Amino acid sequence: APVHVDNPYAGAVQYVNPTWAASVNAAAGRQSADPALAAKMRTVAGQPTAVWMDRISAITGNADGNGLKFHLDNAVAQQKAAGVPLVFNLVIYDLPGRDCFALASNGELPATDAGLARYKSEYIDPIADLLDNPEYESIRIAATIEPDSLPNLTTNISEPACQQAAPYYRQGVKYALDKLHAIPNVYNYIDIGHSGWLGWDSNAGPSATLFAEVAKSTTAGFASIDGFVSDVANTTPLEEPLLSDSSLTINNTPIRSSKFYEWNFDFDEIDYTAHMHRLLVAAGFPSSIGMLVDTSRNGWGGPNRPTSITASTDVNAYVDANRVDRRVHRGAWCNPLGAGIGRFPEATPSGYAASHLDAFVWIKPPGESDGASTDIPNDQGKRFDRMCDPTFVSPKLNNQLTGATPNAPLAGQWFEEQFVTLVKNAYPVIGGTTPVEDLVAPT
Repeated sequence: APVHVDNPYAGAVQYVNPTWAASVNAAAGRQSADPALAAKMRTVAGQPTAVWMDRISAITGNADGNGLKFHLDNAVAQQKAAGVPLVFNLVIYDLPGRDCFALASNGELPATDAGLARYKSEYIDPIADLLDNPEYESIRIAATIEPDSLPNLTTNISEPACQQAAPYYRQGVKYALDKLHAIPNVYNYIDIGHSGWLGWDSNAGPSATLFAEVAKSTTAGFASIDGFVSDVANTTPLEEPLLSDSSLTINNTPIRSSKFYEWNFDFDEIDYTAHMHRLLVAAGFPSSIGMLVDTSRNGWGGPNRPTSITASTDVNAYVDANRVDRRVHRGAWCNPLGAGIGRFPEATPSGYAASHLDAFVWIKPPGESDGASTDIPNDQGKRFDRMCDPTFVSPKLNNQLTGATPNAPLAGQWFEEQFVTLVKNAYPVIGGTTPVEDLVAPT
């Protein structure tokens, strides 16, 4: 009933998930021997993260969460206490043939008509039925729409699983957008990958065109999509502070031709969001579209972060000494070693006008694994993806090891060592929070 706004984050607070906060606080308690680190973890626990509907069972509740209604009810209470609008971040993530480029069957719904019928009736419909309840008119929902989906159709269509998934990604995203856009307090942010996947002109361009086709297939057209979100569950840095000029040439050799960048001009997500905003508008979207970056794990801080330019005559040595992204390769999506927490969630961050940023958000919740690092038997029926395997030399990474973090649990499970590293390596640094009872000398 309230009017639908251009940017639901402006002047708003964001939902804080008490279940994830409790997981963070438990991790902090396990750092009793390192009280300064525990204090930083306590600060992290106060930050807003998205709630993932990563399977049908998450709607009513499962071993990983208490159900969607629990969060919506919590969000209305948090909005009342804030006295300003509140955005509840929700991830829509269950397409038939999900994650078609993974060499594994990662999605619970197969890429078949039966899978699509279940996506519509047992996944989207119950979510929309809850979101449309008049009980929730007092909150805003920012729905991140299907990470790791549509751009596979323009970059990874050589994989048969992506060919099979293609009609279901198009029809499933259309259905999600149609059902969710009909709810006036829902704001749809289409996932746009990240610069290490789509920054090349040959990938960015066709992706923007495909997003416009999807928009035009919906009943409301371009109005169905409020904005776009990059870097979800990835680690590509917000900015490369030392490599700020991707056109720099050293002795007639472009630094973008380095092994790490593979001729891509987009070294970071600020540049990528500016690039995609341009292309999306040119493809038919209104200039009012806004962008989000998932800053949950893209900080690349800690002692390994370069602090000044190391001089070199060789483009690879120059890039490798000066990049803050310390991954083996920008395609390393599964628990890459050394990642740190990035900027805290924030409405309308300043200083990046061309990126048209509605907010920085934590879509992936820091501490949750991207996937298991070995083929562990499990009561989720989840399957093993070698991109999470520290032993795997991946063709997707120019024949290099994944650099994945070992001893990783299933996706969504708490990853103890990874969270320690994420907090230690945060950029900006994290300040500590100390409860009042711990300010007195213990007696």
